[PDB]
Amino acid sequence: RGSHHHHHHGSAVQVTFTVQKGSDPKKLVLDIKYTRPGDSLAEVELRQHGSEEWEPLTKKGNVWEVKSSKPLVGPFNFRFMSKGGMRNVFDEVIPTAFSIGKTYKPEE
Repeated sequence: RGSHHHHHHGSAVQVTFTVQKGSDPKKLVLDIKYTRPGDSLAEVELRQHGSEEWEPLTKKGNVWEVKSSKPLVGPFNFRFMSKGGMRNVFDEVIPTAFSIGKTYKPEE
């Protein structure tokens, strides 16, 4: 019959980034969806392109916001840490030109 080998695949995490009304040149607001089986997102950091200093995001309600003293340059990098203490890093998840109302997931 239809056997369930989904467990064979092992574990998987689904993360997506969506810009919300309010994005600015020195301030960026994006909604983040993190789904992990038995785990959950605990911390997220955002690093600007051409920059080597990851900046922490503030969890606002159900989204994350980051403010810089200069203009943001894409592609942007975002690192995720699961409450269980797991960490995941996504490079080039959002390009410099982002649109509002469109989702944006991290590429391989």
